[PDB]
Amino acid sequence: QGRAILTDRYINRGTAFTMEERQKLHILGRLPPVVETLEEQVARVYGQVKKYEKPINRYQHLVSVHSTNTTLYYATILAHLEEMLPIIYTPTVGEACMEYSHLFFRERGVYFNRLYKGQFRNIMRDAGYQKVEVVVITDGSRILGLGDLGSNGIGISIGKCSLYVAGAGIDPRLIVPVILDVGTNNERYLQDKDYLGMREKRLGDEEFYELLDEFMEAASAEWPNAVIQFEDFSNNHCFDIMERYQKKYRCFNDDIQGTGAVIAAGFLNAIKLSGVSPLQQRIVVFGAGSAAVGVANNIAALAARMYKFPVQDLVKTFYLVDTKGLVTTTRGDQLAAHKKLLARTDVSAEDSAKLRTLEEIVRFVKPTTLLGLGGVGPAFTEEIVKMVMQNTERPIIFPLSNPTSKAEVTPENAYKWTNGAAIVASGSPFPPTTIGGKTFKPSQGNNLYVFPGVGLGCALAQPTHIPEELLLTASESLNLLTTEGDLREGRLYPPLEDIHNISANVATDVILEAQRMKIDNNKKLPRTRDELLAFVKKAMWKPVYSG
Amino acid sequence: QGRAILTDRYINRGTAFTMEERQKLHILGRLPPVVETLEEQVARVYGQVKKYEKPINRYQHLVSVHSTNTTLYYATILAHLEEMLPIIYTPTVGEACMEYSHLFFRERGVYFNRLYKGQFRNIMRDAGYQKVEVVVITDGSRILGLGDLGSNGIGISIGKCSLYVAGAGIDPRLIVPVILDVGTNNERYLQDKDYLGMREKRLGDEEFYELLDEFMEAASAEWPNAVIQFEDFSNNHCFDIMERYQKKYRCFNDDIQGTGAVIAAGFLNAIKLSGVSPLQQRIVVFGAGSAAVGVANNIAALAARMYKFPVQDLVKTFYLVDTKGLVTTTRGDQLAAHKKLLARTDVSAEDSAKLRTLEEIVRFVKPTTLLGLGGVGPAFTEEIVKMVMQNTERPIIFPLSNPTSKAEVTPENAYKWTNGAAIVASGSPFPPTTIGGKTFKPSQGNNLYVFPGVGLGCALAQPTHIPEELLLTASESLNLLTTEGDLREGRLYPPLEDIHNISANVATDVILEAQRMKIDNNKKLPRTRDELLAFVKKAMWKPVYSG
Repeated sequence: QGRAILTDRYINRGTAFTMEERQKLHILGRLPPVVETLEEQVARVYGQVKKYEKPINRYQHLVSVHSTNTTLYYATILAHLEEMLPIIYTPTVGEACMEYSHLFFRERGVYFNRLYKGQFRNIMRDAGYQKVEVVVITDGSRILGLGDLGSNGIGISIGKCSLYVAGAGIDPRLIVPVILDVGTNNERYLQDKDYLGMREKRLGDEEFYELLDEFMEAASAEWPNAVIQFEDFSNNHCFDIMERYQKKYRCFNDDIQGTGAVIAAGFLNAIKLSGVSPLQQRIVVFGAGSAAVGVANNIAALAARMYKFPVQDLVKTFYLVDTKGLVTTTRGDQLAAHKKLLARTDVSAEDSAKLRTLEEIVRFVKPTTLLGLGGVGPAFTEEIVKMVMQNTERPIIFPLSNPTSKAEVTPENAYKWTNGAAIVASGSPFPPTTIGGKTFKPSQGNNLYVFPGVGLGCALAQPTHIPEELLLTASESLNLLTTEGDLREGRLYPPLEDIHNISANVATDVILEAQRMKIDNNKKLPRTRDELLAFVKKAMWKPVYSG
Repeated sequence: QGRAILTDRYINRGTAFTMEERQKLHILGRLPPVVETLEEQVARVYGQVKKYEKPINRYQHLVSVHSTNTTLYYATILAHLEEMLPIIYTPTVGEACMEYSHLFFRERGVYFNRLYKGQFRNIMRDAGYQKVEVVVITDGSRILGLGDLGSNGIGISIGKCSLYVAGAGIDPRLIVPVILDVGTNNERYLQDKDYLGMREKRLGDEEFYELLDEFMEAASAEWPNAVIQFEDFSNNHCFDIMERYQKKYRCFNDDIQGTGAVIAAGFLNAIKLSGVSPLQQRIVVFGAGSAAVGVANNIAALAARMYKFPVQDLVKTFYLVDTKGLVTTTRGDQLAAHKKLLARTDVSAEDSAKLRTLEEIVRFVKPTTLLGLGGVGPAFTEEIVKMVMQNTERPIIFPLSNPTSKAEVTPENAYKWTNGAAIVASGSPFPPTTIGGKTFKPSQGNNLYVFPGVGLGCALAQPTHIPEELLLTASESLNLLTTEGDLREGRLYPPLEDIHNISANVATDVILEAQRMKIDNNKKLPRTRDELLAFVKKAMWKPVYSG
């Protein structure tokens, strides 16, 4: 009763309490007199957001709404998802962590460090969270290796947890954001009187894994129903973490496994639009890090699953370019393990020595696709795009490096140079480009398409672990959600605004695959697709006033 | 226990919980690992405030601290009071109300309007506030008649309540901010889809008083121990409200009665520094509204109390200037009632017709003091200040009109033109001025010097009403707090940073005057000054971690 209702963010409705409710609940006279519907409150909040000039102030306003009316916050995000995503997550959330970390103090963060060694389970038990479904953990080290946030990485976990709630209807009470503070190499923070985390350089690998092992074991006992999602871990650990834990715990890494699932789905739809079928594609992979090779391998895996081409033939469609040039077995260097499987076997040593610059590699390979995974700026030049037009009527051009500055080509330039023929997926949202009165707009491969549905599917099915089959099934599900209508209009993904339906379908297909593998621990679920889909949709938390 | 402690703004200490406390209270791992003292948290918050460029963003940050750690909020305000005052109150609070009213939604506002006629007492009863001490009420009409805020005036009540807590240690649980929404003449708001108040023009006087009468009667029954303070009411009502209620209820208006008390105290100290004793002063009162004449009458009342000069002789020191010129009985117009008592009787009709412009009025009157209450801009020109220097070695120059744009003269110009001789009180804070290596700084007559102590005194003594004697006693108390040391350094007031000691002394003297008049209802209090002062100081809420 009374102001206790208005100060409980889960049950407060604010001005959406009717006059009769206000009288019954002893809050008449604790609100201004106008009664609003939820939709009206959402419109009002959206204008309160747009009154702020800078993304950080927009973010700060949204935090205040999240603190006072959880339903209204999520309702606003769902009504304006494409516009809100860059504010509530990348890139604004990282700026909030780096310079405005006070914005996170009031949220339900859980903080581990070596001072609490042997107490991790007690800390989790004392949080008293029943039936936790999703745990996002970071060490603030950063996947893209820039701006080590240390303890302030808790804001990344908080923002990513919010995207599970918005995207897949994980109940906001059943998600936990975690920082594993193992120190920071951020020299500003190590000297900052106001930095509140462990004031020391990052722990060595042995001590790192002693603490992360205790975390995983503790979470498996106290939050046994949860999916553990690793977020924004640096490359020295993120791949090794997955090798250490993938079989033993219910866990995944969205940066590695989510990105590859999303990109693979859009890329296969791009091939469909091109008419140049997967075994006729000649794909330049610009960028040869572990992540880039992971994406190429996820594309090959998905095409093998959808079409039953032999995976060895799909691997021969890829031309991998590293900092030295085309990756070949005859180039004369010792290749990193991850580069060997995509290395050309069909290019002579004499040709390899002349295959160093991207322009000459493109002239020689005669690719039909450019995949930009390079992280080095605008490498897909006008001259390079005009060459791809010699090899296909519909060039597939994916500038996926973030931010927009590091991206290989603007979608605007790709469409202009190909006179509208380019099929484009981007890492960031871009405005439409109009050419000759015909409108083009890139398909953004947002990670939101996959991780929420994997979380909702793993929360419902309770699988023993998350093998590669479940991520491949999610990739396929996303691909197949793109309608004949969506494809006729050049879209590579289902629309982001339809994320609840997307997540419910991805989750359904993930659950069916866990059921086929007999790794599902929840025996209440339907085992046929139509009935399961309906069941999954009913399970989702929705940001509407319920009681 | 647990996060329930961290999410209770009255008991949360945040990072000031020791490691042992965190273990005992089940919040280990719900905070980053650094333990801070209160003083360290205050320093950190002050830097988080100064990271923001604009006052509104500074305000927004302070609101978030108020929402999460009440003790830390008030501790920060008390450590940086002079710098924070313009952010947490005038002029920032009015901009927050006018354009950022969402910042107030979560606070403990109480909202009345004609839809709730006959239910006011039930609304107050349902708020369940025990032993309420201070109620600030506004209708959002504005004393200075600009930017009618309507319902959004609740933020003015909220900010003013905060100043009672900071300035006099009114416990933050025992103060209530109230909006009496009687409509708005703000045409933007009447058309604004997002304005949440009564969407109609302001009620006529009869209906206005029917609702405000119900408010006063209801508050007298349900909040019987409270002082009711009227804030930011327009001139068509603010004086009439005091005539209607002053004898029947425990109420005052800070804009009228607080301002006059504060100005009178500083002005009497200015006379002391001048050596030109009160009966030798010749004072130009530039501005002849009801408020300006109220201030002159408060000066005369205070000098009569402190010195036992006959009040009629003190009235003859004032030369009142309205828009027509010098106010005289021989000028030929029918004077407003409030102008008649200060009208010159000693100036001929022929002289009156030549006493229109301030420069010629100053040449004729040969004043020793200029009181700027005009609200019309920089009327105290260089030529006018040089004339005052012909009549006194120490010109008293009080540019009190707000904002700094409407002010009669900059303190910098006053000190430069008088070569450091001017004795200056201001309506706003100004930086020091250095002349010939000697530093001068105006004394700001902030209303904070008086209303908190009147609230704390009236909360403790529980007087039947607040007669003019209590405000005069508060004015005198403030005057007498200015130390021989403060006066030797040119200060007209005790330092604002010492507001708790100031309020405790003002409250003590107010209580003694209520005891002398036998209007005090609290018989527990001491009746001698030393013992009462000690008792009052112990009663004050202080922003330190207590338990």
